[PDB]
Amino acid sequence: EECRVLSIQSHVIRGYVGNRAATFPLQVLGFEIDAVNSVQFSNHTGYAHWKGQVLNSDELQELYEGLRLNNMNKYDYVLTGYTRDKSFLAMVVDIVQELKQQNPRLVYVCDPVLGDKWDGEGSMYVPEDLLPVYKEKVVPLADIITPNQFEAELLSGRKIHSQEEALRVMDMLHSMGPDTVVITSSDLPSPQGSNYLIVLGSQRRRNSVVMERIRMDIRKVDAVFVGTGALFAAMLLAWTHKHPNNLKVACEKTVSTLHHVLQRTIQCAKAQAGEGVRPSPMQLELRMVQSKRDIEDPEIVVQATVL
Amino acid sequence: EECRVLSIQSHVIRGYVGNRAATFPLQVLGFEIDAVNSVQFSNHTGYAHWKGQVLNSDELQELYEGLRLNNMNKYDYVLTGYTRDKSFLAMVVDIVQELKQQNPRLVYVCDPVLGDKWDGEGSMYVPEDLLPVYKEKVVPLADIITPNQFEAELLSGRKIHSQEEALRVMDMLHSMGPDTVVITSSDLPSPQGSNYLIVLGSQRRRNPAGSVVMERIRMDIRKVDAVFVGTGALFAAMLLAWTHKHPNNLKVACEKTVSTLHHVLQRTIQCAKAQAGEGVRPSPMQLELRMVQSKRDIEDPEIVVQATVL
Ligand SMILES: Nc1ncnc2c1ncn2[C@@H]1O[C@H](COP(=O)(O)OP(=O)(O)OP(=O)(O)O)[C@@H](O)[C@H]1O
Ligand SMILES: Nc1ncnc2c1ncn2[C@@H]1O[C@H](COP(=O)(O)OP(=O)(O)OP(=O)(O)O)[C@@H](O)[C@H]1O
Ligand SMILES: Cc1ncc(COP(=O)(O)O)c(C=O)c1O
Ligand SMILES: Cc1ncc(CO)c(C=O)c1O
Ligand SMILES: Cc1ncc(CO)c(C=O)c1O
Ligand SMILES: [Mg+2]
Ligand SMILES: [Mg+2]
Ligand code: NA
Ligand code: NA
Repeated sequence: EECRVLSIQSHVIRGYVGNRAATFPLQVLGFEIDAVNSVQFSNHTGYAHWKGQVLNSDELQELYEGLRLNNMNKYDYVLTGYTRDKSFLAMVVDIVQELKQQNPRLVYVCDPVLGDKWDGEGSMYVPEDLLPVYKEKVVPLADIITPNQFEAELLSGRKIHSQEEALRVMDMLHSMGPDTVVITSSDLPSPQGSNYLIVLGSQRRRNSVVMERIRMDIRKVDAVFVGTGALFAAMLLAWTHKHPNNLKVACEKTVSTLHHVLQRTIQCAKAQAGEGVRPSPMQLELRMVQSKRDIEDPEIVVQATVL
Repeated sequence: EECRVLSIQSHVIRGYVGNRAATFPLQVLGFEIDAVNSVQFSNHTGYAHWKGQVLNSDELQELYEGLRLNNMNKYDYVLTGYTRDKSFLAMVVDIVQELKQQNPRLVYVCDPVLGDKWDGEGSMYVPEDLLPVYKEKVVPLADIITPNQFEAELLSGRKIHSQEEALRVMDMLHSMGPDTVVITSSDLPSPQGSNYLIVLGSQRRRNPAGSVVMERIRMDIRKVDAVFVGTGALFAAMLLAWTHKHPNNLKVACEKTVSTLHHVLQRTIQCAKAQAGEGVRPSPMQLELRMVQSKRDIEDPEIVVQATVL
């Protein structure tokens, strides 16, 4: 038929983050995705410099209005990510509500960007007054959430130390509304070694209500990447759509695609930088286009273990 | 590569025109295309309704300011299309003029959007005070322009009544600046019927030996009973791409471009008729180019139309 995705995320002229990381991948996979750029910057804030303007509530509403007037406010998925403005996010919520009112089956894939951890623990890189809005108004509306450990901790108030406390916290989120919760990265240890970050997933469905929990030990890459979480949420949406009731497979293809892309990025980043020289943010920009075939049909280089 | 392209055009949420019609295709063909969205509307202005905001001179300058501070102002191509502000257009010209100081080998592909013609009568749909800026500043800086007939007559000053006047206009356009001039559409006579639009190509280049030569082509394309939007931008985009792959063969660049456009519209029209259903003209929404569904056609266009050598 036709799968339309409304994607309200950031836009950078140069590089791949927000809608730049989310759009191409989703188009290559056959999704009619529409990109509302919550901001337009020359590049991500991971660089020394950056310039750009921002889209305010009034404008997002103005834009949604045009879609409504034309009777084009019927979607199958809504995708959202990083937001700094409290009022902006409220407006986003009002939009999703009406989009779900228009189509009762619409899926809201929310990546609750609040902050991350470095070494021991983290710090939020978003106004704190936004946390309440997420717990109360955003997550309840969301059907799929993809937070990292630190964000899953902030949304639940419960700190995570082990695979079991993580499932407990994921279980809490589920009761908040999300039928699919995926922790995209964590400090949890792996039997594979110290060079492995851990992904955990949890999906609630009926077949008769039944759960499906999966685990994944992904090898770390010696560098900091931007736009990877957005690409994760974006590809999760895609493969979950193509393989419903199979979180295992959907996650294996998602993480695998991330693998290939980063594998190619780090390589070009090394050859482009000096051997023995830490690549710069610019050299570490996801080699998105060069990864078209991996995104289309990613070679599964990772098996998720059922919990 | 990577082959870098700066595309400063319009963006819309729903549908494909401007940056939305050019980005996916070029990304699919491996081009690292950075998009500077000049405006952000809900949809194109062909729908009953449309709301949105627009980018202005300063913001475009600021966005450019960031790219420069990070030493990211080195591109292989610059792609521009429908511009609405004499102010914005001047800022674009200043930017393209610096990207060329930064990299002399840079290629500016400019679609001089001015207007078009319907049933014979042509008129503009952009501020008239834009024509001087294009003539004196934009075209001189261009390397590949893709104006339709009307814009070709406006840029040169000579109405095009036959294939002869077209070619004379192209020579004129060449003298103005760009070595590649493609008249994306014209209602010239075709030895195949009335329902055929004509495309004309002309490229100037010096070969290995060093002799400056010119290759000219002509394509007679059958008309689809419908009015689409984004096709001109898609044409300029693919031209940028195919001339890149086949630098010294304008006949192949064009054959592929026009053929890609064919497969897209062919799939778009039949998928629009089913949507509007038997009898009813397809609405502007049902006629939105079926871009993501034509991925395979963009990557490797099956050539359905061979150009005529002039
Ligand atoms: N350094 C890395 N090494 C290996 N994989 C990585 C690395 N960084 C990111 N990834 C991949 O990207 C995915 C998302 O991780 P990241 O830590 O980038 O997102 P998050 O921080 O989990 O998301 P967000 O910051 O939006 O809340 C990881 O699951 C992994 O597949
Ligand atoms: N109705 C149509 N039937 C057949 N082909 C079309 C039709 N409309 C557009 N095309 C194709 O798209 C190309 C661009 O034509 P269009 O008339 O859409 O652009 P232009 O008007 O030439 O460009 P611009 O609007 O920027 O001045 C044509 O050369 C042709 O290949
Ligand atoms: C006023 C106006 N400008 C520009 C366009 C864009 O056309 P193109 O993609 O062929 O340049 C349209 C399409 O309907 C239009 O109505
Ligand atoms: C504008 C903008 N949007 C989103 C992100 C998160 O990747 C960043 C990270 O630096 C950013 O700068
Ligand atoms: C905002 C906006 N920008 C560019 C174009 C050119 O197709 C249109 C056509 O309708 C538009 O609406
Ligand atoms: Mg992280
Ligand atoms: Mg036209
Ligand atoms: Na995440
Ligand atoms: Na044209």
